[PDB]
Amino acid sequence: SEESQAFQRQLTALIGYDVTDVSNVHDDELEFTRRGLVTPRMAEVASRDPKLYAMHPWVTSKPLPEYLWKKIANNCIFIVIHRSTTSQTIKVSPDDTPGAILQSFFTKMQDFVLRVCGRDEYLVGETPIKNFQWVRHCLKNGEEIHVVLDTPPDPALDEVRKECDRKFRVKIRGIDIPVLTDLTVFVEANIQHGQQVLCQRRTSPKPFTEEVLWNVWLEFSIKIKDLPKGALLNLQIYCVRLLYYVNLLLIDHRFLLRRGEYVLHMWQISGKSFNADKLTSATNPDKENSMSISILLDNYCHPAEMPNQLRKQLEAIIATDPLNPLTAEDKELLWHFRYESLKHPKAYPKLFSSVKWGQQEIVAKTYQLLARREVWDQSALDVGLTMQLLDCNFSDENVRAIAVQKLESLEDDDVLHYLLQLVQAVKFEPYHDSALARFLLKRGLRNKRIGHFLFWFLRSEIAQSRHYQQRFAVILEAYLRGCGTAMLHDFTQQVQVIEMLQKVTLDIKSLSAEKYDVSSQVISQLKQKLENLQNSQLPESFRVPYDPGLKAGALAIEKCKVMASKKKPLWLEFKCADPTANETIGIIFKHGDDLRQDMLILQILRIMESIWETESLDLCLLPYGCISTGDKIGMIEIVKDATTIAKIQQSTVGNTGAFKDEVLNHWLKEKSPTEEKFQAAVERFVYSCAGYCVATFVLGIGDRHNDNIMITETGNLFHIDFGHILGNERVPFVLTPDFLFVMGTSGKTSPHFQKFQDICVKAYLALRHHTNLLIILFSMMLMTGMPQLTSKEDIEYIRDALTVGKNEEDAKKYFLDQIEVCRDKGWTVQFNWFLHLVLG
Ligand SMILES: COc1ccc(Nc2cc(-c3cnc(N)nc3)nc(N3CCOCC3)n2)cc1OC
Repeated sequence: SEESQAFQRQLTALIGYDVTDVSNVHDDELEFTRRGLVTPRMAEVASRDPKLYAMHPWVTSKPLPEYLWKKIANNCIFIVIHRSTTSQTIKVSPDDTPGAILQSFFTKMQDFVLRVCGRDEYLVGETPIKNFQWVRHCLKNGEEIHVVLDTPPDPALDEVRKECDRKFRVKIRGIDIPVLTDLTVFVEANIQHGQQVLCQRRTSPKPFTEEVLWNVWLEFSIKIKDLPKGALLNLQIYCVRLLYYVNLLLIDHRFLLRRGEYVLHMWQISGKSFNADKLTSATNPDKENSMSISILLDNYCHPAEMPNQLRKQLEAIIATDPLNPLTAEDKELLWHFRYESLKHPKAYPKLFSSVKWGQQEIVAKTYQLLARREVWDQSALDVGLTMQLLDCNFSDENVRAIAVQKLESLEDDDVLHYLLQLVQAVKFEPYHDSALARFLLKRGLRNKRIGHFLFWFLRSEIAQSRHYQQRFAVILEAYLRGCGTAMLHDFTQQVQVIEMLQKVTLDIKSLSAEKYDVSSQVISQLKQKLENLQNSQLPESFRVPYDPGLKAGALAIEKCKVMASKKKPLWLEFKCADPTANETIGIIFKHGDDLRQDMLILQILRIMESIWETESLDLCLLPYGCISTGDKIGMIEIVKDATTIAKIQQSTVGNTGAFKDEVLNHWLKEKSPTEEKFQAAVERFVYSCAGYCVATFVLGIGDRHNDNIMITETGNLFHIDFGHILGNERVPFVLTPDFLFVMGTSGKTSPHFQKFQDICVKAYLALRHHTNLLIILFSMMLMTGMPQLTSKEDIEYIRDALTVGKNEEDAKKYFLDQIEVCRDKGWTVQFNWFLHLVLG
């Protein structure tokens, strides 16, 4: 269809990849998935309520924080309402439905609805107004709720376009590389299931040349019948170091044994190791420069009491952390007692790791074992436990499915919290179509906020990842067909803006080189280049990718500028597109840093906050919006009235930092109109400082330069630029005499310092109860998100930091000890960091 191809071509530009391209595939798996996702899509599009979907209400079922309910006081809430005239305030009960409030507003005066001024947000459906996330946000900021009486959006804008017992063996013919001194080479063939190697065979070393021919049958111990679904054939070339690797599913999406001739273009590695890239079933799209290996496959297949002491033995095995390796005896015990182990959900990840997947009999029993789901099905949802089963350790679709089952109950605000990690978890899936993928698809189509972030998280991987881009493109294309024409329009104009600006970002960086800072000609060029973009192409308005609630209008070209960083990032400001708002929308465009890392780190910060909320703790973290738009390129939210802690020192002392503890406090008063807001700043600081002290310490990002820490004029302090630190005289975290001086302590105790410690302890202990969740989120992040090869060692930093197994008291002191390490060297580390900046 003429108009059907233009619609597909439209999808291609939004996706950033062409899913109609079969050039890179040795089979139909991707295409089979594109069609497979057709059903679960149209099913969700038909399920969602048009009105609620159009207004995408953002709500939470979580209990109101214990500290905030105190703010409720009289049990009355002030809510302002304006249409063109009326400023009149109406007092409503916390449990009152927005609709019932209209009936109350119709009495003082329904086809009209309540919207939030300056943003696109709607209070709608039946939920208590206390359950609306945006409302809770105003309270925490000590802000009054301002709502505009408005007409509901037309749901018609959301309409979607009409739609053998023999042993296994493989013949290695040879390898070929287009181009390159007397070296040696051999191929390694592994049969892998969930990172576990079932059988291994290597060829005989042959002289390394542009072509090497073997034609040898590599025979394996494993029988064809014993091959578990999701099993990978891992082919690896060896120089004794690994050169290239490629993967082929021995059993396809159709449950068929893979058969016939295959020529696979492999991936090249980097020598100096857990990486999600090594798992990909995708062949290298570049056939020009990539090594290839030819193989042949021909196999014909059409298809009660537990002794007290041992109980104590596995219970301890169940109780150990996710990163605790299971010994041989560990697994045998778990398995023989599996029916007992099935009563403990927390033991599942370890139990299914005790399964021998290279045996059909065992796998079958494993299914008989899953046949009784009672304990698991009825158990309270545990994310850290659920996600544990979604990682690289499990290739079995049925095992992974039970995890996806639990996720079904997360609803909306929890999905957003874990959305990023879940999207990354797709890389662990053996097949393109999967329960997890279908889960993400459905949830994205059901909610616009979840769908918006789904879009960008997928585009991020599609752009900079040649390994998973094909699978993700297929998933994104699926979503784009069900999201409606309105969103398709929003994404379109968001993508245009992003492309125009990135071009400017890179063109600006190419000048001024690495150093020498900013030329007057570089300032001018940007000013001109922007007005040239504002002239024609740039959309009159666009939705802010990291905050879809925000609609950005025309640029402020006078407010824009190039930053002093050696990476010459852009500082951009847009006028608010919504007339019901003055304050501009700040955004930073940077190249040369990998913002996928920043992205992941920031998402964990938001997760730590949620944990602290249930514990009735508000640490005032400031997880600013960050979106990776491509390779070493992306956008960053600008927190208003915020400056670096380094600039505050230079504003007083001078070029190179020397002491001056008092400077910190001096700045806070200067930026405080009234001591009332100064004492409020000190309060905001002591909490925020505590938050980032505990959070950063756990993630191992605790030790940072003075220039990577910022503070708002209102006292809120927050870290930035998490990209390099994870790969690059340590200090547990940053705690400085200048920070202490604001608390009243000098290298000695103060009322605020005691407050500080009590906060840290309560915050640090509240995380340890979640220890497993943090461990798996952390390890996953390293595997999917860290280009630098993640090892068993790096992932184990968070085990020590969280003091696993240590007494809650023993841990309480352990953290109070880390604080003591800070005062021991006050400026020592920061002074070296300042010395490290020059060299070297
Ligand atoms: C007031 O002075 C400055 C204020 C900020 C910066 N630089 C950066 C640098 C970065 C940054 C963030 N992420 C990464 N990867 N690299 C850099 N982010 C910000 N902001 C984001 C949060 O809201 C505040 C702004 N600012 C530099 C300054 O002087 C050189």
